Amino acid sequence: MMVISEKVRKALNDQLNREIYSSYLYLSMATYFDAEGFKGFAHWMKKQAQEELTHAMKFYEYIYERGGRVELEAIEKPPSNWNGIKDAFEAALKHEEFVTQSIYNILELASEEKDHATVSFLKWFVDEQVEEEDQVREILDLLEKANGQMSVIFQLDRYLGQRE
Amino acid sequence: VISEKVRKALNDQLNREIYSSYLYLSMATYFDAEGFKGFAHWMKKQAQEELTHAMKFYEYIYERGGRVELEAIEKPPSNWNGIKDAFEAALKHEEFVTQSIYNILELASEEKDHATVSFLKWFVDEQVEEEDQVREILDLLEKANGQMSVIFQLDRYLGQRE
Ligand SMILES: [Fe+3]
Ligand SMILES: [Fe+3]
Ligand SMILES: [Fe+3]
Ligand SMILES: [Fe+3]
Repeated sequence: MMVISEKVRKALNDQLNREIYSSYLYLSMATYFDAEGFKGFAHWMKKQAQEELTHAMKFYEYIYERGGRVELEAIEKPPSNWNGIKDAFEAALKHEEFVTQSIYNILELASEEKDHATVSFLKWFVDEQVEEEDQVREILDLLEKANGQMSVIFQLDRYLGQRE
Repeated sequence: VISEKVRKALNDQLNREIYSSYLYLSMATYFDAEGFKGFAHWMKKQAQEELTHAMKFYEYIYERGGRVELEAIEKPPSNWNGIKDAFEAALKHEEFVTQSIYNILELASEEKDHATVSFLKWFVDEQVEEEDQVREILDLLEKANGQMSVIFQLDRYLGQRE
């Protein structure tokens, strides 16, 4: 059997695939940062790529817990270049704002269908998306306040390069 | 340090490693659907290992002065006719990759890029054992006929990979 509906199985599978793209996007942003000598922003993005894969593999395991199957879809080629560190991090946030709506959308579907086990599974991703967004809002506020003082940007590079 | 054409060769390979990760993830989605968690486990560890491969390439390209551009990743197959057919597919994939890496070793050696050929030589060593690992599992699955008792033995054996 499948104790989840197929509209829900598919929204979950759709979201697993979105997390994979998100992982690959941030790896793409790391390539831009690495090319521009910002090895610390690059390490932050690599760490974030790995995080998205953790998100992806939570959806994977939930689908198999509830008797569905996962289908991997093609992954779009992501952007490889941005105009400045700010432009990249703004793209990060717009994407995370998009991931946040995607999750809200799946949670209303689950709620509409009264699949409340999926609602409670998704609550963890709702909370985490607030960190995911504020993470980036914090970096953007610091880049902004940097003016363009390269001493300050490099101070931020090095500290984001300590991400555990 | 490091020419263009070897960069495009090293970049193209980086993308192939990304796809290999994704291929093995899709094999795991098949073993999971069919109820073989041991096999699915092994494929998930393989997929991880494949990302460390792509990032050894990543980080070497930047060590030696080049840029990585990431390309679209093709949809991989989702289903196979039995465990053995899946490992047959994996072996044809690894055989292709190993050859891709030997092919690049001869390009870098042609233009006497000795530090690249030395890096590419660390690796073909580790790849050939990735080939021979997949290769022996297949041989085990061949040996097994389709005796499900033995299929299950390997599923628990392989499910213990770390
Ligand atoms: Fe995520
Ligand atoms: Fe995220
Ligand atoms: Fe590999
Ligand atoms: Fe491989």
